[PDB]
Amino acid sequence: TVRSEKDSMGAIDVPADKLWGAQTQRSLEHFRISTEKMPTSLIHALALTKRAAAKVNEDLGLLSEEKASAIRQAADEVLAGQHDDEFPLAIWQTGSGTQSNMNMNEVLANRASELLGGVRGMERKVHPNDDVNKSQSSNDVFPTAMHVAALLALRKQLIPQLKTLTQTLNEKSRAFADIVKIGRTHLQDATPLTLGQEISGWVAMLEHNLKHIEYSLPHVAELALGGTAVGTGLNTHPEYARRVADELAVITCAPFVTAPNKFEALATCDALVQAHGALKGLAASLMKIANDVRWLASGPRCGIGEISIPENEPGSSIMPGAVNPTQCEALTMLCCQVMGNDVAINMGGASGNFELNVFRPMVIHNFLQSVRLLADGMESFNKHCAVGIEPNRERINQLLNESLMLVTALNTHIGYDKAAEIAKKAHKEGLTLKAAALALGYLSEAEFDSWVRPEQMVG
Amino acid sequence: MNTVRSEKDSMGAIDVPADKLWGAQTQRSLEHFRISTEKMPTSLIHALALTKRAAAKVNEDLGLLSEEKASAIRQAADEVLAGQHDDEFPLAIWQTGSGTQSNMNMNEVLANRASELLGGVRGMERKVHPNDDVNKSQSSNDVFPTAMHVAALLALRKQLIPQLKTLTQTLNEKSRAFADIVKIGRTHLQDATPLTLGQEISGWVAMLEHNLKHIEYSLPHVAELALGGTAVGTGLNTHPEYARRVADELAVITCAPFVTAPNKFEALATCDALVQAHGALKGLAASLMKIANDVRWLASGPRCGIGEISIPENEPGSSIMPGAVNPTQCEALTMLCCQVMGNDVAINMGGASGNFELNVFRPMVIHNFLQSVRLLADGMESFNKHCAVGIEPNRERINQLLNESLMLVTALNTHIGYDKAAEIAKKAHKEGLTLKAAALALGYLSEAEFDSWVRPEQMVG
Amino acid sequence: TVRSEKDSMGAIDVPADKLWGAQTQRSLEHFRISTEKMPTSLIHALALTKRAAAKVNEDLGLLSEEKASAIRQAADEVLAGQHDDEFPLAIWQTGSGTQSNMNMNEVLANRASELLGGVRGMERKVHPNDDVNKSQSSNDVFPTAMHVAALLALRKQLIPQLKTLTQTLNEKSRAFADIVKIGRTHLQDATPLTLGQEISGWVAMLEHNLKHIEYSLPHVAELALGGTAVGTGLNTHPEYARRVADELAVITCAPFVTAPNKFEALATCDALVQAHGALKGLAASLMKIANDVRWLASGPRCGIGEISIPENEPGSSIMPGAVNPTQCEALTMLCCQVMGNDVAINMGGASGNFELNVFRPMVIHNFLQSVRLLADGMESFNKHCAVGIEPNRERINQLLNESLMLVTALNTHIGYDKAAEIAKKAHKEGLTLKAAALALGYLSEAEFDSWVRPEQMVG
Amino acid sequence: MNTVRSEKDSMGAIDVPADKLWGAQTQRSLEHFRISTEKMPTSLIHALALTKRAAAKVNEDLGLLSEEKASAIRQAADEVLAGQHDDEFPLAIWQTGSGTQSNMNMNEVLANRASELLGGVRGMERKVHPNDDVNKSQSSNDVFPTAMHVAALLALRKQLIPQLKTLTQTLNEKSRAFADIVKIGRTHLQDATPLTLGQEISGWVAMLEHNLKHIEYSLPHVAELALGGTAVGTGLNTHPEYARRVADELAVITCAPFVTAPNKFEALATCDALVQAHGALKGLAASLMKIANDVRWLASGPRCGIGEISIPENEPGSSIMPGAVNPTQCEALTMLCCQVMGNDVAINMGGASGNFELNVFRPMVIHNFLQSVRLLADGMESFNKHCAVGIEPNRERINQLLNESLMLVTALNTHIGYDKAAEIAKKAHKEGLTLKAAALALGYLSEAEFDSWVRPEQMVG
Repeated sequence: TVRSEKDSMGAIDVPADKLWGAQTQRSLEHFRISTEKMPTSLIHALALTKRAAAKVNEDLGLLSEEKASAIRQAADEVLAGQHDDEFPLAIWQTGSGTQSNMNMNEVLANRASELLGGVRGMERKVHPNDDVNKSQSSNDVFPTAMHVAALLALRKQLIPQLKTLTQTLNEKSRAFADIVKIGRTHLQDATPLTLGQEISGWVAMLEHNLKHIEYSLPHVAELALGGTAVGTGLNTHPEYARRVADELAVITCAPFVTAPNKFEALATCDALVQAHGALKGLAASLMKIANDVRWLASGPRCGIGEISIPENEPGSSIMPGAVNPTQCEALTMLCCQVMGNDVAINMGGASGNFELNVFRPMVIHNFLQSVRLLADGMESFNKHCAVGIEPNRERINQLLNESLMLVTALNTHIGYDKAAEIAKKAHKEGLTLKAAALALGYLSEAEFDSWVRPEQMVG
Repeated sequence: MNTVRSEKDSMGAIDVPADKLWGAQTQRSLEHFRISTEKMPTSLIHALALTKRAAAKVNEDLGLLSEEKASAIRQAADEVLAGQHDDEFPLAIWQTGSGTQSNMNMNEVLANRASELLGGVRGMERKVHPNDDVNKSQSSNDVFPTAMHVAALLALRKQLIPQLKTLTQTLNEKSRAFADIVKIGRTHLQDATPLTLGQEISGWVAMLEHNLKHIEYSLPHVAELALGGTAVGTGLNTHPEYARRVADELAVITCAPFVTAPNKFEALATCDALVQAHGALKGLAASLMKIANDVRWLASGPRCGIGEISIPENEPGSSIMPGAVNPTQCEALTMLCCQVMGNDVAINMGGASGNFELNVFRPMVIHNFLQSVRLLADGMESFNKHCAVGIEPNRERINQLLNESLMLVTALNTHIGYDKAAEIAKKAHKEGLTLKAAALALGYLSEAEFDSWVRPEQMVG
Repeated sequence: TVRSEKDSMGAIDVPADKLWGAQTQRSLEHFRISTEKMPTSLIHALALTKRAAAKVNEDLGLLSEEKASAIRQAADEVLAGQHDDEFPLAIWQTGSGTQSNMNMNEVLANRASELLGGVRGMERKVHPNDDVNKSQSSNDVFPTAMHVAALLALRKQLIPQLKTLTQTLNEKSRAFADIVKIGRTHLQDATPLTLGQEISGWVAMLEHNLKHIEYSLPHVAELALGGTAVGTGLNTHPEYARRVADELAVITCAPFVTAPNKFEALATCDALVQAHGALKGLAASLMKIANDVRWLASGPRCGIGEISIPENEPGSSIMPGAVNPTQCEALTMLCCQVMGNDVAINMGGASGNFELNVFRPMVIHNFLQSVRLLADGMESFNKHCAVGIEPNRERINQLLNESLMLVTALNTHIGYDKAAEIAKKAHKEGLTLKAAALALGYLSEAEFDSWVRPEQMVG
Repeated sequence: MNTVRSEKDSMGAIDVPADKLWGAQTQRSLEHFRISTEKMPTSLIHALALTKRAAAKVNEDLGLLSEEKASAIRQAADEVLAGQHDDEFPLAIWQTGSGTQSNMNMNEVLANRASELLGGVRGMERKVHPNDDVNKSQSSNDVFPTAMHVAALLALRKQLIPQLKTLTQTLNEKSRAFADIVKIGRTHLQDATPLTLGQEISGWVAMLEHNLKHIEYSLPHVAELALGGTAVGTGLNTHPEYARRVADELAVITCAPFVTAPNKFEALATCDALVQAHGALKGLAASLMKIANDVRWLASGPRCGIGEISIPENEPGSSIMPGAVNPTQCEALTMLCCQVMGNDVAINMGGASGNFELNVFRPMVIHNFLQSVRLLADGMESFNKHCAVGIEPNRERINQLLNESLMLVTALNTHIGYDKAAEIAKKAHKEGLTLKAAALALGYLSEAEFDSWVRPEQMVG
C-alpha cells in the first residue's frame, strides 16, 4: 500500500500506486492550503521542459541515450494525459516552484525506470536529480514552464477565439449596415447611427486588443532555462541555454528563444505582468461589448429591446417573455475576475528580491486562469449569443421615429428656430415631431416625409 | 520673493525664501522630492498642528516646557488651524515614507512663528527651537501616524458620516412619498414582477444604513494613537504618563474619543486601522455606484430609455440633443466610486509593506485615505443637494410600461386558471399585443373583468 | 447510458448514472468556461437551504410530510459527501446562480423520488420546481446559500485558525520577553527593543483583525430567503421568511436571521463586500508578519539571522546551510491572492442593477477562496513555522553589541557631545563603541560595562 | 474680486467673477461639483488649448472661420500654453463624465480672450463666441477624448521616456563599473551562489530596457484621435476632410505622430488605448519597485543589515540613530509604485464602463493616467539624480560576507571531492566556523591550497 522514498532529509512513505517521490510527498503533507493545484497546461509545460532538457543533455554527451529516451517517453505519457493524478501539489507551495519541479523530476524518473525494465522507488534506474534535473535548477525550470504554458495558451486558445468572435461581429456589422437606430450618450437619446456602425465599434475594439496581445508575445517567448540558480549559468555547457530554447521551439512549433538577460529572467515576472496588462485591456473591452448586448436586448417590453439574442435555457415560469442574457452575465463576471487577477499578479511581480522572484506559482495560477476565462468566454459568447444577434427592426424604427432626435433634419428647410420650437412643443405636449410640426403649421406632411430621412443622417 | 535666509540643520546650511517660515529640513525635502503635484492635504496639516498643540500642553503640565514657550507654540498652531499658514507647507506626498519631513515642516514653521510671537525672529536666532521645543517628547515615527489617525477620525466623524446621514434621510423621505407607486421590476435587465418605487428606494436606504454601521465599527481602531511609542514603540525617552496625557488632551480639544494605542508596536509597524477603515469606504463606494446607476438608468430618456423618474436639470444640455438631461451628478459619483476602489488597492499595498518596527509607506496611505473621505463625503453632499432631493416619478410613463408589459398576467391565474393565463401571455408576446387585447381576442374575459382583476396595487405585498 | 429529461424548452439527454435534470444538462453544455466549479462549502449551503425550506413548507401545510422528509434525507446525503459528482456546473454561469439552484432542485428531486420507492427522470415522484423549489426563487435562494456558506466558513474555519495562530505567537512573545535586539526603522539600525515586544506587535495585529472580522458577521447573518423574485415576497406565507431563517439557525447552530430589507438583500452583495474588506485587512497583516519572519530568519550568514525556523523540506544541495522560508512564501503568495480577490468582489458588488445583483457566482467564488486561503494558510504557517520560531541568541547579541545604537546610554554619564564623538569615531574607523571610547580616553572598560545596559533601554 | 459679470447660456444668466475669463457653463460646473480638490492637470489644459488651436487653423483652411477670428483664437491658445491663464480653469475632475464642462471652460476662456485681442470685451458683448466660433466643427464628445490622447502621448514622449532612458543609462554605467566585483547571491532571502554586482545591476538594466519596448508598443493606439467623430462617431455636421486635417495639424504643431482614429465609434465609446497604455505603466511600476527594494536592502545598515552598497545621504538623519542613512528616494519611489497599481484599477473600472456611443468616465481615467505618468517620470528623474548616479560598492563588506559564507565551498569539489567538501560545509555550519577554519581543522588541505583553490572570480561565468 506504501513504499519508502528518500531524499536528503530521510525517508517518507509514499503511496505504492503513485509515481512521485519523497519531496512531492513532503509538499503534499506540508502545503495543504485550499484546493487550487497546478493546471494541466503548466504540468504539460513542465513535461515539455524536461523532454527538451533530456534531448539537449544527450546531444551534449552528458546523459546516456537510453536514459534520455526513457525520460522523453515518460514525458510524452504526461502530455498524452496518462498521469494527471501524479501531480497532487498545491499552488500555495514554495514561491520558486521547487516542489512542482521535483514532482516532475520524481514522476519522470520513477516512470522512466519502469520503461527501462526497472522499478519505481529507491531501486530505480533513472534518478530525479542527477538525471531528470541534470543541467537545471528549479529557479530556471519553473519560469521556463511558466512562459511555455503562457505563450502556448495565448497562441492556441486565446488568439483563435478572439479572431473567431471578431469575424462573427464583423459579419453582423456588415449585415446591419443600413439599419438606422437612435444614438445614446450619457444614457440619453442622441444623434442616430446605424446598428452596423455601433457593432463596428465592437469589432475595432477586438482588432485593437489582438494587436496589443501580439505585442506582448516576444517577451513571453524569452526563456530562463540555462540561467541555473542565480542567472550566471555556472556549471552549464555554454551552448545549453540556446540549445534547449531551440529544442523547445522545435517540439512546440512556437518561437521560443533564450532570454538575453538571465538575471531579469530569474528576478522578475515582468513579461507576464506586461502580457496580463493586455488581457485586462481585453476584459475591459469585452465588459463593454457584453453590456451593450444585454442592454440592447433588455425587455421584452420595459427596456430598450433593439436586438434579440438566442434563448438557450428555459426562462422563469413567472416572468413571461423574459430572455435572460446569460452568456453576457458569465462574460461580465469573468471580466471582473481578470481585473482582480491583474492585481494579484502585479503584487507578486513587484515583490522579487535580489536574484529570484518567489511569487511564481501564484502569478502563473492567475495568468493561466485569465487566459482560460477569456478564451473559453469568447468561445461561449460567440457560439451561444453573438452568432445569433438579430435586430428588432420594428422596435428600432418605433424608438427612432418617436424620438425628438430627427428634428435636426428640419434646420436647413425651415430654420433652426422653428425646428427647435417643434422639438420643444413635441416634448412638452407628448407629440411626435411630425404632429407638433403640423399643429404649428410649419410644414405639410409631404414635406416632413421628404425632408426627414434618417438614412441621410449617419454620414 | 528672491531674497533668501540661511537656515541650518545637522547637515549644514541651506537657503530658504526670506518670506517663508520653514527651515532647513523642509527646504531639503522641497528640493529633493520634485515628484508630481500631490502635497499634504489641509486636513493632515491641521492634524499635525493639533498634535503639536497637545504635545506642548502636556510637556508644560509635566514641567518639561516653559509656560511661555508652550503658549507661543499653541498660538502658532492655532494660526495654522485658522488657515493663516497654508503656503508654509510645500512638501510632496512622495517624500520619506515615515513622513519625517512633514513632521519637521511643522516643527520648523511652529518654532519660527512661536519665536516671533515671543518678540524674537525667524531663522537661526530664533527663541523657540524645532527639535528641542516643538518636537519635545516626540518622534517622527510616532507623530506622523498620530496625525494620520487624527485627520482620518475627524474627517469620518465631521464630514463623511453627517453627509451619509443626510443622503439617507432624503432617500427615506422619497421612499415614503412614493410608497404607493407600483412599477415594473427588473431582474437580469428583463421585465419582472412589480414592486413599488418606494420599495425600490427603500433598498437604497437600507444599503446606506448598513454602510453607516460598518463605518462606525471601524472608528475605535482609528481612534488609537501611536504618540508615546517614540522611535520603535518602547517609549524610551518619554515620561511614563505622556502617551495617555497627550491622547487625553487631543480628545478634549477635538471632542473625539482618542485613546493611546494599547500596543505601540502594532501602531508604528502597520497602517492596519486605515486598511480596515478603508475597507468600509470601498463598501460604501460599491453601494453608491449601484444607487447612482439605478438613478441614471431610471431617468434615461427622454424617449428611448426607461424614463420612470425625472432628475433636476442643473447645467444646459447639448443644443443638438433636444430634451436630453444628462445625469451629471450620477456621473461624478460613479467616477469617484471607481477612484475609491483604486485607492483601496494602493492602501492595501502600502499597508502590507511594513518592515520590522516601522511602516514607511505612510504619506501615500494617508493621501489615498483622506482623498477617499473627501470624495465620498463631498460626493454624497453634492448628489444629495443637486439630485436626490428632487427625484420625482414620471407617473404616466411608469403606468405605460407596467400596463404594456406581460408581467401583470399572473393576476389572472386565480380567475381563469394558469393554463389560460399562460396562453394569453404567450399570444400577447408572439403577436405584439397587450395582455388585455390578447385576452379579449381569445374571448376568455370581458374588458370590465380585466380591469377589475388585474390590480398592480395588490401584487406588491 | 442516457435518459431523456425535460424542462419548458424540451427534452435533453442526461447521463443515466447521474441524478441531475434538464436544466443542469443545458448549463453543462452551454457554460464550458475554464475549470472553476461551485466549491463544496457552497453546495452544502445550498443543500442546507433546501432542507430548511422543505421543513418550513411542511410546517405550513404546503408540502406533504413524506415528500418533505425525503427531500431532507436527500439533502443530508449531499452534506454527508455522497453526491459530489452530481454538481458539475461552472462558476461562470448565469449571474443569479439559477443554474446551480436548479442543479440542487433536480438532484434532490430525483434522489427523493428514489427514497420514496420511485425512479429518477420524468416519472419521478418528487418534482424539482413544484416540490424542492416551493416558496422559493433562484433570486433569494442563491444569496441565502452564499451567506450560509460564508458565515459558517468564517465561524468554523477562519476564526479558529486565527485564534490558534495568535495563541502561538503570544506564547513566543512571552518566552522571548527578555531578549534585547536591535530595532530597524527604514531598514536601518535603530533603538533596541525585545524580541518579545516585536512579536507582541504581531499578536496585537492578529487580535485587532479578529475584532474587525467579528464586526462583519451580523450583516452576513442576514438572509434573503423569503424575498422571492424581486424582494416583495409575493406568493409566500407571511411567516415563511422568519421561519426559514429560524430553521437554518437551528440546523447550523449559527445566528442566522431574516434580512430586514429584502430589496437590499437581493440587489446587492454588500455584506460580502464589507466582510471581504476585513479579510484583505488580515491579508495585509499576515503579509507583514510573514515578511518579518523570513527577513529575521535570512541567512545563514549574509542576512539578518536573528531567528531560526523549522526546516521541513530538503534544501538545495548546492546552497549549504540555507533554509528556505517556504511557509512564509506560501503565505505571502496567498495574501496577494486575497488582494486581487477583493478587487473582483468590489467590481461585482458595485454592478447590481435594479432588483437583482447578477454577479453572484463570481463574488462567492472569490469570497470562499479567500476564506480557505486565509484559514488553511494560518493553519499551515502555525504548524510548520510559527510554533518552531526560536531566537539565535548569540547572533542577536553580536548584532546589538557591535552596532552603534547602544551609544545613547553614555549621554547621562559623559554628555551627548562625547557620546556622539564616540559613535562617529567608531563608525569612521570601523571600531566597536567600547573600543572607540577607550581610544578617546572618555571612560574605562568597567564604566562602559556598568553604564551600557541594553536591558534598561527597552522601557 | 467681489464684483461680478453676468454671463449667459441656454439656461439663463449667472454671475461670474469680473476678473475671470470663463463664462456661464464654467460657473455652473464650478458651483455644482464642489467635490474634493482634484482639478484638471496643466497637461490636459494645454492639450485642450492645442486641440482648439488646431481646430481653428483647419476651420480657417476650409473657409469656415475668418482669418481674423482664427488668428485671435490661436493667440489666446498660445497664451494658455505659455502659462498665462492657469487660474482660468477652476473645474473639478469630478464633473460630467464626458468632460463637456472642461471643453466649455476652454471655449469660454478662449472666446472671451480672443474677443479682447480683437479690440472687444469679455462677456456677452464679445466678438468671438464659445460655441459658434471656438467649438466650430467639434463636439465635447470628440474634443475631450482628443485632449486626453494629446496629453497622454506628449507626456509619455517628452517626460516619461526620456527619464526612463536616463535612469537606464546610469544603471548600465554602474553595471560596467562593478562588473568585476563578486558578491553573494540571494535566493529566497538565503545565501546563494555568487554573481557580480555588475551582473545583478545588469538585471535592473534589462528590466528597464524591456519596459521601454512595452511602453513604445502602446504609443500607436494613443496616437489615434477621436476629433471628427462629432457627437456619436458618424461625423455628422463636419466637413469630410476635417478629421484628417486636424490630426495632421496637431502632428505638425506638436511634432508627434497623431493620426485620426480609423474607427470613431471605438474612439468615443472606450478608453481602450489608455487602459492598454496604463498596463505598460503598471509593468514599469512593478519593475521599479523591485529595483528600489534591491537598492534599499543592499544599502541597509550601518551594521545590522546587508550593507553591500552605499547611497548618497541627502537629508540629515535622526540624531538618535547614529550612522543610519534612510533610503528616502527608494521610499518615495516604492510609494509611487503602489499609487500606480491603484490608479490602474480605477482606470480599468472606468474603461470597462462605457455604454453605447460614449464612455463617460473620462475625467477620472485621464486624472489617474496623467498622474501615473508624472509619478513615474519625475520619480525616475529624482531617483536617478539623488540616488542612482551615486551608488557605490562597500568592497570590504562585500568580501566579508562572501568569505564568511558557506557558498564558496563548491570550489573545493574538483580538488578534494564532493564528499569531503560537503563534510567541510556541514562542520562549518554546525560549529560556527569559516569554511577555511573547518577545512584546516579536518586536515583536508593547507591554508595555501584553500587560498589558491577558492576563487570567487572563477565562479560567476
